[PDB]
Amino acid sequence: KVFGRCELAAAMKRHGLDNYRGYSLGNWVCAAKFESNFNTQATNRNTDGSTDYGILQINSRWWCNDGRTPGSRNLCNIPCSALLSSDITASVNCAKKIVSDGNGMNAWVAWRNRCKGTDVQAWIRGCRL
Ligand SMILES: [Cl-]
Ligand code: NA
Repeated sequence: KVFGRCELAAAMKRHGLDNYRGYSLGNWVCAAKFESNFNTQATNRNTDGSTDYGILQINSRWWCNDGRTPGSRNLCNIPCSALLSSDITASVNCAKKIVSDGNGMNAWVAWRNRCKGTDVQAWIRGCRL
């Protein structure tokens, strides 16, 4: 599924991401835009052989099992394919674990480089929430 901007904002709000660990909704929408272009089916392979999955590009090295990343962890206890669903629940629940592990949203490279320190409220402007 390719989400619209306000559609995704509303979905993330319903799932409890607004101000989660102090990160306003606009941060999450900005991260999803630059990680996946709002596409739940996005995948990208990394140099170390791991793969990133879904709307928030969650990495198989640590967070999910895809059966082809040797010696990796599965800290969200899910198959990586669950992260590609049109239902974003699994992605949101795993993201809550990631953002709580000490490094906040710096775990997402696109957030650090393209969202952090910008007017992220612009990403939810005009939306009926
Ligand atoms: Cl933080
Ligand atoms: Na893994």
